[PDB]
Amino acid sequence: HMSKTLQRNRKMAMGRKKFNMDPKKGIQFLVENELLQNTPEEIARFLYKGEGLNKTAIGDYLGEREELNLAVLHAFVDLHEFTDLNLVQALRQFLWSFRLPGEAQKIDRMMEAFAQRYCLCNPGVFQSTDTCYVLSFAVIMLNTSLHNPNVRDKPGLERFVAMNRGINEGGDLPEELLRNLYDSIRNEPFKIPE
Ligand SMILES: Cc1cc(O)cc(C)c1NS(=O)(=O)c1ccccc1
Repeated sequence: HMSKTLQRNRKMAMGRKKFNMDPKKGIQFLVENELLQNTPEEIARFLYKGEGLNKTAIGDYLGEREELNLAVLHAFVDLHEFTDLNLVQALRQFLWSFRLPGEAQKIDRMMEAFAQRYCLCNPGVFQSTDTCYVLSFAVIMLNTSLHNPNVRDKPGLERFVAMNRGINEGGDLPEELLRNLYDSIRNEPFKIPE
């Protein structure tokens, strides 16, 4: 239906613009105009694809405490494919995905969901999802330490290895795994989406 399709393609683009201004209103427009199905899985797919979507607005929507938004956050994490990625590669991708909001409880929630998904995708690498979470923040801290020129006590490989001793349910992670994470960060800082 040529006319109906052209009108809907234009409304889709209007809904994207409205989302960037106010994510609740944007989603409402798309839903009420039958351009997006009001399900956690469809809204998450929309946000994951992110065509013409402001990443700060994506993150604001994903970090809300409401029922639907929590379910969207879960579904959005489910769309990330972390299989055979090292923790740093997985992180880069997730963090580029949307702009993490500044609130601590939002961060916690989002990184827990990340950690769960990384472990699911890579069974047996970490003994627990707590190991994964802790090492994720180890990696984030390393990114600041190494790459913020104001930090002058920069951890070398040996010290970073030592900082993580006993993390894996009492065991130490393979030295080669920690070195590879270290090298990845040292080589390429995380990119923030602004
Ligand atoms: C704040 C932020 C948000 C992003 O979407 C991506 C990045 C790399 C950052 N900065 S970040 O240093 O990796 C980071 C700091 C604190 C918590 C989580 C991540």
